[PDB]
Formats: sequence, C-alpha cells, structure tokens
Amino acid sequence: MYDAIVVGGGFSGLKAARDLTNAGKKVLLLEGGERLGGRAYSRESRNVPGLRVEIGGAYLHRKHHPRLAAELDRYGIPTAAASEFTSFRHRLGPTAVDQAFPIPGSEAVAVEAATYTLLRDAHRIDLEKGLENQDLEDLDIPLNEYVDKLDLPPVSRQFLLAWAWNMLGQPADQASALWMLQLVAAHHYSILGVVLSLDEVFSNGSADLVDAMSQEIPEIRLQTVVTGIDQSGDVVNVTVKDGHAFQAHSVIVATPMNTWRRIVFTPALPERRRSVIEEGHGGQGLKILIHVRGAEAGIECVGDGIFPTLYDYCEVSESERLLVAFTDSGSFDPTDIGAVKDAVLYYLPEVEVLGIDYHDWIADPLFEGPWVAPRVGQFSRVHKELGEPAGRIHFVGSDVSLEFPGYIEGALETAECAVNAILHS
Amino acid sequence: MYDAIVVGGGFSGLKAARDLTNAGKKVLLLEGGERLGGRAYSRESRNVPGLRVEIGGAYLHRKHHPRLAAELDRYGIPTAAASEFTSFRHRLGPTAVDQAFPIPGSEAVAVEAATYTLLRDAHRIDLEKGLENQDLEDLDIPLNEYVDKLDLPPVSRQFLLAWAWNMLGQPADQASALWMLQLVAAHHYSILGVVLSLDEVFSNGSADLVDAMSQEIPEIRLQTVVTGIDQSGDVVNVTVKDGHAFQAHSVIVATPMNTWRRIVFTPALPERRRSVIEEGHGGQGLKILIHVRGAEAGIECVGDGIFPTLYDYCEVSESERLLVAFTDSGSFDPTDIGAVKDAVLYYLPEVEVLGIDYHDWIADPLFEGPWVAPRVGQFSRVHKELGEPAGRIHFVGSDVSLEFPGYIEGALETAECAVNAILHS
Ligand SMILES: Cc1cc2nc3c(=O)[nH]c(=O)nc-3n(C[C@H](O)[C@H](O)[C@H](O)COP(=O)(O)OP(=O)(O)OC[C@H]3O[C@@H](n4cnc5c(N)ncnc54)[C@H](O)[C@@H]3O)c2cc1C
Ligand SMILES: Cc1cc2nc3c(=O)[nH]c(=O)nc-3n(C[C@H](O)[C@H](O)[C@H](O)COP(=O)(O)OP(=O)(O)OC[C@H]3O[C@@H](n4cnc5c(N)ncnc54)[C@H](O)[C@@H]3O)c2cc1C
Repeated sequence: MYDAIVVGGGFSGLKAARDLTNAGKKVLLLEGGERLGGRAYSRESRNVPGLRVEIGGAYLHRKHHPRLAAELDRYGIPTAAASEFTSFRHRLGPTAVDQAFPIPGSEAVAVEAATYTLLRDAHRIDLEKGLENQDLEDLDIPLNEYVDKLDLPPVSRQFLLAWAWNMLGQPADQASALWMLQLVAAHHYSILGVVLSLDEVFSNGSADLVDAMSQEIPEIRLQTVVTGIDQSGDVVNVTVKDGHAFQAHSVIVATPMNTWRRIVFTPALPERRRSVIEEGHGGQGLKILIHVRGAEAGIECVGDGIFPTLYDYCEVSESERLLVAFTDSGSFDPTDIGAVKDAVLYYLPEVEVLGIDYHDWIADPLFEGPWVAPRVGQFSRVHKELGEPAGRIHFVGSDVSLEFPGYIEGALETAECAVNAILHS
Repeated sequence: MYDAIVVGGGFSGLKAARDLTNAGKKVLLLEGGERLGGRAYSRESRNVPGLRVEIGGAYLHRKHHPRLAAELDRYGIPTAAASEFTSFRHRLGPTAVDQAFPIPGSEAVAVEAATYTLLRDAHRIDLEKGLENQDLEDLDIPLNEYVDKLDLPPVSRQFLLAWAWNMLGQPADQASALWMLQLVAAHHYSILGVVLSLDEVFSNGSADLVDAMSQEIPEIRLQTVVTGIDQSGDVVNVTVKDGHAFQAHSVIVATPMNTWRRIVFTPALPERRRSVIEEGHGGQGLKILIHVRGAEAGIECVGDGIFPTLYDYCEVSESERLLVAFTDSGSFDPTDIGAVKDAVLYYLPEVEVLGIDYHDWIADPLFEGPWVAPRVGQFSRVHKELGEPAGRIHFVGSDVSLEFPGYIEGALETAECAVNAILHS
C-alpha cells in the first residue's frame, strides 16, 4: 500500500516521486525501460569513443526556466553559455545572404508586415487557458496553407518553413498553424525567441541531473511496463506487463501522450479526451548527429533540402566534428546512409560523412514520439484537459505543459502541480 | 461671375482648377506669390551655378503614391530612381553598426517586440474615419513619452527618434505620437515604408509637372493674396488685397493650413475648426542643402545630433558635393553659418562646408509652415472636419489629407475630392 505510484521515470516522474517522499508519503516509481530520464537521453557516442553526447536535449534558458535553474542550483550542476555560429552556408535561393539573418533588404518590408500578423495571432493565445477555450479554430489549419496567407517573398518564406519543420518536427502540410503560434506565445510572444532562447547548455549533460534526482527516490522498479491503471475500488490498482500489480491511493502518470493509449484505464478517461489520445499527436521529429570530416567550427546551414537545418554540435578532434541535423521520421529515412550523404552534400559538398548517431523515438514503444506536436484539429477540441486529473489519476509531462511544451521546465512545472494536488487535497 | 474660384497655385490648386475647366466649368486661379507650385520649389542652386535643386521636395514612390504617377504618365514627365546609399556614418553609439539598418543583433528581440506595439497602434487608425473620431486620445501624447512606454535599447530608440525628427519636423517633446502612427498608417502600415518611400524623384524638378498642369488652366492671376471669402449672398465673393474683388458659385481654398487665419470667412468657419486653424499645426521641418567638399559618394548619417539625418543629395563635381540635412526651425538656427559647420562636423569631421541653400517656410507669410505636423491634442480633437467643406467653401491640400498627408499625393488626392463634390453637387 503506497500513498502515490508514479508511472514513468523521466523528469516529471523523478520530480513527482521525490517531492512526495519529502512530505512523508510512501512513493513507488515504475519505469518500463532500463534507464531513468526518458527523452533526456545522455549516452556515449556510437560514432566516437569517450564522447558524451545528448541524444535528447540539454539546451536551456535561465530566466525562462526558474524551476530548472533551481534544480541546477540545488544539486550544483554547472551550466555554460551555448555555442555561437560564425560560418553560414544556407540554401535559401540565389538572392539570400549567408549570415545569421539570411533575409535580404528587398524583403524587409514584407517580413516586417508578416511579423505583425504572426505576433497578433500569437498574442490571441493565453498560456494559462487552453487551445480549446479561446475560439482558436480559425488558426488550426495546415501550416503551408497559413504561410501562403502571409504571401512571403522567396527567402523569408523558406526560412520560416525550414525552422518550423525543425521545431515542430513535422512538414508544413501536416503541421498546425495554431501550434506554431503557440510556440511563439510560449517563448514570450516572439518568433525570434523560438531559436534565440538557446542561452545556456548542460555542461555535463542531462545525466548528472537525472541521477541526482533519482538519488532522493527510495523505491524505483526498472523494466516495469505499466499496462493499466484501475481506480475502481477504494484504492487505485496499477497492473504491470509481468502479471504483478501494485496499489496506491493516488497515481501519477508521467509518460508521453502517445503511450497513454497502450494503458487500459478503468473507468475510461473523459469523452473529451478519449479520441485524440488514441490517434496521438503528429510529432515525428528526427535528430541525427552526423560524424563528419572537413568541417569547420560554428557552421549553420538552414535551407530547403530534406535536412531543413544542419548545424554544428560539438568538437570531436582537430579535423573531425559533429553536425546535428533536424528533420522528421516520415520524410527522411536514417537507415539509408546514401540519403544521409546526399542531404549533407546538399549544404556542404566538401564535407564527408564518416558515420551517424541517433535514436528513433517514434519507433520506441516507451515513447512513440519525441516532443509534442499535434495534428490539424486535435488541440482545438481538447488540450487543457489532457493534463488535468481524472479522479485519483494525474497526468503530467512536457506533452501536457501549457507554459513550456516540449521543454524540461514543462516536465518540472506540470509535476509540481500534481504534487500540490495530492498534498493539499 | 465664375463657376468656381480656386485659391492657391500649388499642386492641389492647379489640379482643382484644371479638372474643373476640363469638365467644362469657368474657373479662376488666384496665387499670392510670384510663382506657381507652392512648396513644390525646384530652382537653381545658390551655391552651384547651373545646378538645379529641389528646395521643397521631389522624393516620391509609384507604389505608395499612385495618383502622382498618374500625372507623370499623363504629361509624360520622367522620374529617376533613388540615390542609393553605400557609405554610412552613424552616431547611435558604439553598439550600433555602420549600415542601412544600424540596429545590432543584441537588440533584435527588442525591435521585434517594439515593432508589434508600433504596428498594432498604427493598425488602430482607420484612414477614412479621421483622427478626431476613432478614440485615439491615449495615443495623442508627446512622442518622448510614447517611446519611453515601449522601453527601447540605445540604438533602436535613437534610430527611431532621429527619423521621427526628420519625418515630422518636430522634436520628441513637441511631436505627437498619434501623428507618428498616422505616417505609418498612411504608408501601408509600415515603419520601414516611411523611410523606403524616397523611391523615385523628379528628373527635372517639380517645375516640370507644375508648368504642365498650369498651361491647361486658362485664367490664372499671379501676386493676388486673398484677404477674405464671403458666401453670404447668392454668389460667393472673393476679396483680394489688390484687385478686389471676384465672384463665383463655388470656392476652393488650396492655401496652406496655417494661412487660413489671415483669410476672413463670412459667415465664420464652424466652431470645431476655429480652435486649430487660428494657432495652426506645430510643424517646423527645416530642409537645408549644404554645399561641401571632401565628402564621400553616397553618405548616410543618422544620430543624436541637431541634424538627426544628414545624407547624400546630388553630385556637384568629382570633388565638390551637395548634402541634405533635416531638422526644425525651433531647435536649429539656419542663419548661423558656424552652427551648420559644427552640426556637419559631428557626423563628418573630415568634410569642409562651403555654402548653404535653404528656404524658411515658417517665416514665409504665404506658407507659415513646411509640411503638416499637428501639436499635441489638436488632431484628436478636430481632424477630418478641417478638410471638409464649410458650405460653398471647399478645403484641400496635403495639410488636410487623411490618405497621405505631408506628401504631393495628399494635394492630388484632396483636389480630386473637391472637384467631384462640386461637379456632382
Ligand atoms: C530531439 C529532442 C530535443 C530536445 N531538446 C530540448 C531542448 O532543447 N530544451 C529542453 O528543455 N528540452 C528538450 N527536449 C525535451 C525533453 O527532453 C523532454 O521534454 C523531457 O525529457 C520530458 O520529460 P518527462 O518526464 O515529462 O517525459 P519522459 O522523459 O519522456 O519520461 C517518460 C518515461 O516514462 C517511461 N514509460 C513510458 N511508458 C511507460 C509505461 N507504460 N510504463 C512504465 N513506464 C513508461 C519511459 O520509458 C520514459 O522513461 C528535447 C527532446 C528531444 C527528443
Ligand atoms: C521641405 C519639404 C520637403 C518635402 N518633401 C516631399 C517629398 O519628399 N515627397 C512628397 O510627396 N512631398 C514633399 N513635400 C510636401 C508637399 O510638397 C506639400 O506638403 C504639398 O504637397 C504642397 O502642395 P499644396 O498644394 O498642398 O500646398 P501649396 O503648394 O503650398 O499651395 C498653396 C499655394 O497657395 C498660395 N497662397 C497662400 N496664401 C494665399 C492667399 N491668401 N491667396 C492666394 N494664394 C495663397 C501659396 O503661395 C502656395 O503657393 C515637401 C515639402 C517641404 C516643405
């Protein structure tokens, strides 16, 4: 008999189980994998021996994320300022200049006018409310259709389409404008603040903060896949893959949105929620770490190819480096090494590919998707309630975060609300 | 006894008299000066013999001003492109960059936020309604207080404050924020569109378009300053200072706004209009053509000096050159030759000043004004009423324009309205 059972051992699960234990509650953590952290995946490189690489994500903003900075200050995890870019090799047409802002002086008027349209539509969205309660049905259309409404000149059009396919991790025909404007609204109402918010990085990786949080949790059961949560009786029963089952008064679900459908809930989750969970969000984001030779430090290649963004990651040696590429799993196939070469040679012909390192998050049964990006029409119907508790069962994660979706801060912010509901209720 | 008498030989007055005569009406032109065109002053330079310069203004845009191009396509008068800028000498701080857009990348996020607030408030103005009846009283406050509300970084602030001093011809503490937003609203809701509307210019000066329009008007009287209008009887009486008087069914007043105090109206103008007319607008714009040597080919200087804008005008020779400086009559003394030497020294210390050429429109009794720029409060109280007919007396010009004020287009647009009102009424 536990006070709370936390399903999942990610940043939401590691914080929720820890904070409840400190109050005096008997907490059990159930992780279905062989490791804790989740999408904060920090391992040794498959390409280079003795090179610690971030498969998930490290980048962060100190003033943007106070809770994340509070955890760094608590355990003493140091953060250094993020690397800047010096070299630029874009493929945004012949009239584009190769620098930080590739937009020519001819487009300046139209970009200025489009900035207003993008900001105004984003300023409509309130972060404290939901994407369902603000009459934002007119903004939930395919991204490519919404981008054409701006009628952007060649360079500004493709530059915005490249970063959107980076950030959302889904092509313009699949991506929703509402979620694109949500990401603007989430980043202090700023279209530039989506990219320029990469202020500081994890110096030792996410692994240091993951292990430090796990140290203050007394009971963790690894390789324990939860297949169902049942709150029939007076207490909530949690059943597991391997037969067994656990029981607790309250239950924390700290698993990604695309994995909730694999869990049988009794009684079933509210009708508003049901249908979107079964089909899942259209997050197909793909991150490949290319091991290269003949590449300089601080290159940024934002163009129009199958790799919309290809830029510098870290130094391997004197000549060898790592380039990080962003695309989607549906469009690009990472298993074709010839397709990798053709994508890199599109931006840098002199640079040769030595190897690749990635993780297929959409293929993994414990995630079925990387970070949150809804399909056209999903979050207009239900969004706020997806992270709102149903009985004794709480739903947390970066997928349900209203303030910072798809960020480590969002994982800690949502889990904090779940702990507050149990202790003060 | 005429069908209509147009008072003023400016672009508004010439168009009003011409279009009515072409319609088949008996029209009389009355100009108090020794020349036609008005603020369209294009004559020989005082410093350089033979060289023809624009004392008033020639900077037009075929896209922003479609009616000005309609006259240029009518008479076949050609126009040449803008004097592009290559050299940049800015005084916006060490953080600024010496380019066309001097705002650094450190302020890129700050401009983004300030652009929205400036555009949103500009979009709040409907051009057709008028500034007096749109509830914009909160925007009709001193410019220095408005710019402080946005809270701008050193460069982005002073770059906006310098161009505002030029475009309005008023210092920040005297200029109205509503009028600054009006210029943006008139320029297709664009801050960059205000500056990037120095597009094409008159190849032979404004005199080409002035003399072409005047030769289609039969009855023109030069050196006839109108002292009053009387519409009390069956027909409207127009009294002159010499050669008094004249008679017509309709009367058009195309004289500058600040001269309407001198003309006595019977019956007196509506109570709404008497408040602003009898004090006039606070526009003090001072354009100074400075003859120099040792100056670069295509300089642009924007800073925090008494000359907010000092840029390249035209090539005098391979050594000697003509520059143009914008300021106001109150803050700067154009008679003081030593003050011009010091003001140019602030931006270009290696440049010798030889002579100056200007014309004070403030001191001129025929103008009492340069181009229109209202005082704080004036245009939120009464605006469109000033350009509306006072019975049989029609009011036109660029001063009372809503579509494009302070431009030759405004004189062109208003003249079309008054002619259509008399011909159809
Ligand atoms: C490519 C990429 C780039 C990123 N970049 C950034 C960035 O720049 N900045 C930033 O702040 N964040 C970034 N992140 C996002 C961040 O890594 C995640 O949002 C964060 O790890 C979410 O933590 P969580 O605990 O809420 O969910 P998760 O970390 O996904 O935790 C879920 C855990 O539950 C387990 N689980 C799933 N199903 C079951 C089950 N049925 N039974 C038991 N356990 C189960 C999973 O194994 C997993 O360990 C990035 C992520 C990716 C993938
Ligand atoms: C320094 C400067 C720069 C400019 N730059 C530009 C520019 O770059 N682009 C642009 O589009 N526009 C520019 N203009 C603005 C434009 O020239 C004017 O605002 C306006 O178009 C002038 O035409 P108007 O017919 O409205 O007035 P006016 O041309 O002044 O017409 C009124 C005429 O009536 C006469 N008059 C006055 N009183 C009497 C009376 N009592 N009886 C009889 N006649 C009288 C006056 O002598 C005057 O000639 C500039 C103006 C100035 C001063």
